[PDB]
Amino acid sequence: TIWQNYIDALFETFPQLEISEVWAKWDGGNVTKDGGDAKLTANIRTGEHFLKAREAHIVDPNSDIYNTILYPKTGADLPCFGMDLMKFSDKKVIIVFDFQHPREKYLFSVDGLPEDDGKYRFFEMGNHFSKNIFVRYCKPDEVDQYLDTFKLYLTKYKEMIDNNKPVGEDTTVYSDFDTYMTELNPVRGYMKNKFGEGRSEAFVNDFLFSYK
Ligand SMILES: C=CC1=C(C)/C(=C/c2[nH]c(/C=C3N=C(/C=C4\NC(=O)C(C)=C4C=C)C(C)=C\3CCC(=O)O)c(CCC(=O)O)c2C)NC1=O
Repeated sequence: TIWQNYIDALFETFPQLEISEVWAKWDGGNVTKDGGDAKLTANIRTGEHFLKAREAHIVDPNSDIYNTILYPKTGADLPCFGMDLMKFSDKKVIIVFDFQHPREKYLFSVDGLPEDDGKYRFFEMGNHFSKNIFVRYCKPDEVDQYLDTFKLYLTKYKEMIDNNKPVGEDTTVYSDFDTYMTELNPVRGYMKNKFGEGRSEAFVNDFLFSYK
């Protein structure tokens, strides 16, 4: 996968996050002699200071998408750390990552990180996305140009986690957030095409954004 260095950086920063469940291993897309050409792996990880990290990785002949959110334990008003690393074709990649605060309409920021006040195709800036939302468009062979920046975001996130050491397990903290992410989101339709209506619905509601 072109995302392997991002994935390794994430779990180098947070080595406590171990796989606790494989929620799905699915084949879909066009069926050939070998089976479906689209593959989904959906993992749940757990570990010190986190409620869960949920990691979805979808790969087919043209695309490679890694959608992952880290949900910290509650009690410290911490944001989640979210990423949507999207290769759509051999020419087109979009990288998104951000601190996603669970409180509706609260503008979160971190001093010293890149700032972006632009407006994007889906979602509402400033509402569960921060002043430092990082969105870049590039080609597949260029993605690691932004790796050092992703590593800075991870460094600041680990500082927040380690400085607070949250122990709460109140999943309702994330209900507004998971509801917002569900409504606003191109995922559902793409998954329905490749994997079918029922599998798409369960993926969005019971795996990606299950704290609604
Ligand atoms: C698994 C399948 C999957 C699909 C099909 C998907 C599609 C998808 N996500 C998008 C944007 C986006 N996606 C995000 C962000 C996220 N979205 C999230 O689900 C999470 C967890 C974040 C975390 C940061 C944002 C902010 C945009 C708008 C950026 C843009 O318009 O380029 C767009 C618009 C891109 C554009 O045309 O510019 C598409 C098509 N994302 C996926 O993960």
